[PDB]
Amino acid sequence: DVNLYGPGGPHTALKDIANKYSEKTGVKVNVNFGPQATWFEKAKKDADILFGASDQSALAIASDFGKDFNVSKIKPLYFREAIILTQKGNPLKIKGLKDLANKKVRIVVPEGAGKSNTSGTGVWEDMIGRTQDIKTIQNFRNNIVAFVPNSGSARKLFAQDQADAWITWIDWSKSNPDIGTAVAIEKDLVVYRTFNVIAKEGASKETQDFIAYLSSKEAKEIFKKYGWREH
Amino acid sequence: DVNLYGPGGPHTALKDIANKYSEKTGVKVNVNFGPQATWFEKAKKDADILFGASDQSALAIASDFGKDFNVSKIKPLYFREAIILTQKGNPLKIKGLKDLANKKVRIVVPEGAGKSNTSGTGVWEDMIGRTQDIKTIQNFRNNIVAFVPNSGSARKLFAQDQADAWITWIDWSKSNPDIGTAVAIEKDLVVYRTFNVIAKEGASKETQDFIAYLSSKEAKEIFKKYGWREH
Ligand SMILES: C[C@@H](OP(=O)(O)O)C(=O)O
Ligand SMILES: C[C@@H](OP(=O)(O)O)C(=O)O
Repeated sequence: DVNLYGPGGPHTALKDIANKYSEKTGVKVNVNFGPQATWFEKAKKDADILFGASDQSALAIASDFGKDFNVSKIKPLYFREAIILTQKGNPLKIKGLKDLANKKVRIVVPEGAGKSNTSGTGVWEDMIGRTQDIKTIQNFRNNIVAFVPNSGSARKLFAQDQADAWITWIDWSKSNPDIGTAVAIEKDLVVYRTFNVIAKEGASKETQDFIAYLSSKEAKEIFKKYGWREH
Repeated sequence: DVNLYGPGGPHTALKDIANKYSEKTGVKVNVNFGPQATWFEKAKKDADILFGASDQSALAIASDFGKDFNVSKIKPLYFREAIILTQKGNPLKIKGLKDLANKKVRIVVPEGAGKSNTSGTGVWEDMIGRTQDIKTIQNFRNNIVAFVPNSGSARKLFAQDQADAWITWIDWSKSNPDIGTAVAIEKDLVVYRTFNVIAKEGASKETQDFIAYLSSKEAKEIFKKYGWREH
């Protein structure tokens, strides 16, 4: 088998891609996903590829594997925009990040806090910081009700109606259309983060072949469906 | 005494401010600075205030202190822009971030890798990602010769002529006019990160008083000299 490990998020596109690849080639490709702690020990034994939902988080995770992976070999392949996910129907009429700072709303953001490797780390401050207004930054931060360890944790909190807004990625909405209503972030504030892959040292030909497939016309189309861009 | 702990960088402004404050009020204020590992054990016992050079890093650091600190009380007070520091004279004629992607250059950037709490984490990808061009992101990344655990480490590497460009903050340049040549980052790409403070639970009046002083006219002006802004 070709075994991939990485965070929830890119996993939906990857599962579709792996399925199509397996149908075509006969090579069994397994997409393991979730918080790092849930698969780390098994991945140490059989990981062929580590995929990431951002560069900083991918660097962190790959580093944890020691000499089994050479972190210089992380390959960015696609990117997607951050979004604001509101409760279905957007009851508070949220219109962007500045609006979030101005209104009395509960925001949930994933932040690693140096003890979790999550695509979210640094995102909210980099976006709202581009307003170049300390009051706005303060107000926004004052509305954050929870800094959670990963996107999965934010999803759970959000689904339990404990937050009005979740700072996340377009793909989370594309993968879960019914869970909330996506609101686009100001183009002058938004950040775009990448999907990446890294093959283990001594990766098999089959593993390398699948990596190549991630750049095929067929894979690009699947990625596009989930909001991942090049372009 | 009032004891502060945090990263190098904001320390230059804080030193000037503390000096002025102590002379004026007679209250002694100590500014301890550097990589978290160098002062963590001591801070555990007498840190009155933790200051930060970004939100994600400050959240990380404060979270390491258990109930002694409440992370919901982190207060952003100023911000400043990321810059490119080139070797003296800017011999490669670097004009911005896109230039660092298109030219053959050696870049150093601080990235925590989930094991160091540094202001740099997520910065480079958030800036270059705003080009919305995967080739550009790839090209920029390919030029990164070193990810380092903190700004101080980048400074050392830069000083040894090991890199052509260091992704850093304006305050590092202002604090060290002798080191390199600052190049402004494209307005549509640049990120701004914050200086912040959090007082320990049960903070003394002296501690509260100094926190207030950080927002005084005299404090604002000193921060301004080092590139720290409010609006
Ligand atoms: C790891 C996490 O995704 P991230 O927090 O990296 O977006 C997840 O949802 O499994
Ligand atoms: C901690 C580090 O600063 P940072 O890496 O947070 O910019 C330093 O140089 O002391």
